[PDB]
Amino acid sequence: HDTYVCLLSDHLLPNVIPVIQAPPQRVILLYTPNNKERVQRFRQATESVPTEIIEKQVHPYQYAQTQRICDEILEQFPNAILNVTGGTKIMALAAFDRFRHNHRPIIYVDSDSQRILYLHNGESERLGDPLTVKQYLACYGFKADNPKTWREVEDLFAQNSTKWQNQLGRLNWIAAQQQPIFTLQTGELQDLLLKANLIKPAEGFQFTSDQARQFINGGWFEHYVYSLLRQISAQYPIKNLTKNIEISNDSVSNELDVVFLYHNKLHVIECKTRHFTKINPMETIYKIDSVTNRVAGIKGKSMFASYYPLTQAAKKRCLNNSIYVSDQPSQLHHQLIKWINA
Amino acid sequence: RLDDLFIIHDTYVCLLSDHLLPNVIPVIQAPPQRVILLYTPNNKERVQRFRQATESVPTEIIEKQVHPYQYAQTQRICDEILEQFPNAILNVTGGTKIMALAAFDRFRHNHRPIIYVDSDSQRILYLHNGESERLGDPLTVKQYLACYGFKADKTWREVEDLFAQNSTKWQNQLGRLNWIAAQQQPIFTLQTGELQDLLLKANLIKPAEAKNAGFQFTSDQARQFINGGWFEHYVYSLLRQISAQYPIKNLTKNIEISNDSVSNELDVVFLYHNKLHVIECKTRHFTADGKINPMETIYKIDSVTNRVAGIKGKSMFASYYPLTQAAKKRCLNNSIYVSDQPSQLHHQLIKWINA
RNA sequence: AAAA
Repeated sequence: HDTYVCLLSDHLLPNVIPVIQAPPQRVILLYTPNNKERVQRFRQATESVPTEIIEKQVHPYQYAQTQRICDEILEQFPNAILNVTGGTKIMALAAFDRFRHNHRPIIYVDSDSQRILYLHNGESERLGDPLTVKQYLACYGFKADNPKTWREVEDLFAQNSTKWQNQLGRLNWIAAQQQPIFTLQTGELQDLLLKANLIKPAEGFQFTSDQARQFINGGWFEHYVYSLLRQISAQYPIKNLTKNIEISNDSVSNELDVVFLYHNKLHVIECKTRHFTKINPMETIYKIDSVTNRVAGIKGKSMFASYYPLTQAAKKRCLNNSIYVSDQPSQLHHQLIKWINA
Repeated sequence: RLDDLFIIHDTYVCLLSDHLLPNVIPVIQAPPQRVILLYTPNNKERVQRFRQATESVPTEIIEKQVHPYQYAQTQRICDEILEQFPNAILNVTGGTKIMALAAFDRFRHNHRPIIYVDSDSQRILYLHNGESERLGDPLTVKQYLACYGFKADKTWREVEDLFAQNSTKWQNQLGRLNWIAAQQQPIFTLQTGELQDLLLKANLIKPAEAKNAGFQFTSDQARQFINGGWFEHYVYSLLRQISAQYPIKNLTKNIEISNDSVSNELDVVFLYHNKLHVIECKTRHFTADGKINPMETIYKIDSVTNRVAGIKGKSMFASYYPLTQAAKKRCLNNSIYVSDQPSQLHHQLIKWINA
């Protein structure tokens, strides 16, 4: 754990995981032209860990120049260890060659099997779960900004989602548009919202508060999904479970409905339905695909959870985009367990 | 010279992975006698994409299974390949680093040629001798899409040029007519002026009431043209001009791209330096207040172009209407080139295509 | 093709 040599590239996670697990004295970061901002991401991700960071520039596609930099590093730090997981194959082949020639340890992080491979001796080790959500987001340039009676309604809405589909969808729309006075047919649902004090009659009905409006504006379903994951957390080791995280990189901001870490992979659920004529899921699928790839990277996992049934086309695009889909709140607990395992 | 290497070296060994392009480009350029495809478990569909991409160039194809994360086992398979085909050449661009390190090691030990495809500089690097060669441009749009499992399914030119040149001064009038055309509102008002005279003279609008208190489109094709179609033609016509000096390939408008499960419509696509270029230039999504809302379009561009064109694919968002700072910042964040100033588009297209 |  003396000197750790990392090759920086699009995905910093496999360089950061070993440094958080077992802090070395020194990290040598091999960065490439126009990517010095990756050095700053690496510092931000490892801020919690006292460690000296040395930066060295190499060309992504120059075998000989990478061989020369590794030779220089091994002269100055003979007890160096190489993380060969990052970089181009040119960078990685060059560095492997010089570290092998000097009989040095060489590690590769396999996130599929959650193992560190020791390429020098063929051995391996299970990874821990060292990452927080803060550290994971930092690797992608992102930082975070941010009643008893109503939980009962949330469970009844979830259990009755098929038969109250249209009424709840319509109330979501009304709440989204901030339409101050609205009609609702007499029935179990109107009685329930009146008894729960979510709606009151107009001097027609109105929401009893902005909080009540937010709750009917798909807020109930966001809390339902979060509350299933708190239950599931009791039996599966989900980490850093958070609702309504607001993340920025200084150029864009994204809101994420529910996020957690499991086996060092960020899991993102989209379960706000207030984007979307009705509800328009196609615009939501494109957003999930775009944002989750930028925020959670290639090993990140995305789910689209809905109280309203999705069309065949929407389900086919989700399958095509590797987005797990639940449009049956009755089945969500079982589906969350299936998704998390996988 | 790659044609030369494939006369002396009969057998091309490549490692299959998410991006088949760097294995396919050398095979289309210079067809070898035999290809050995190293595929991994649950990814036999990559063998089928490779066959489909190289259908125009039938060779002998041998398939061999390897584990993505087993160094010693990949070393043994490469040893076996080199025993049976001693004149093998390795394309080390594909695969995991474990696959690639294992194969490199055995091919280096046997003093074999080893190539790596650099799409940034458009070069084949010969890792055995430090030499390199410019790639050609034999790749078609059909072959490119096959690597990602996809298949491809009047008087008014004067008006088009005047709209492009006057986009700043007619911004609001043209935006408003785009909205009307999008909503299919059949009868509309227009202030008297240069623009009304132009549309009347071009026969794009005709009067609908006396005293020109109302107008209508002269046809559905006239409506389509006012529904941002004029700007789509402007963009395509800049690419025809540029084609006269730059080797843009397979320039297409309004392409339908499908796999088994999804279809995507794309405004303008071409190949340049073996990279797929996608332009979004359709104006058809408005709010209730008639403003364009670009954010939903940016997410679609980001999602579709990454699936259809892969990580080296290039996307641009072109508009005649000014975009908000936030929309421009999301485009920058998502590596989408953005133009909201038709006066600058030619220069921006040249910058974009040359990175 | 810069954790495949």
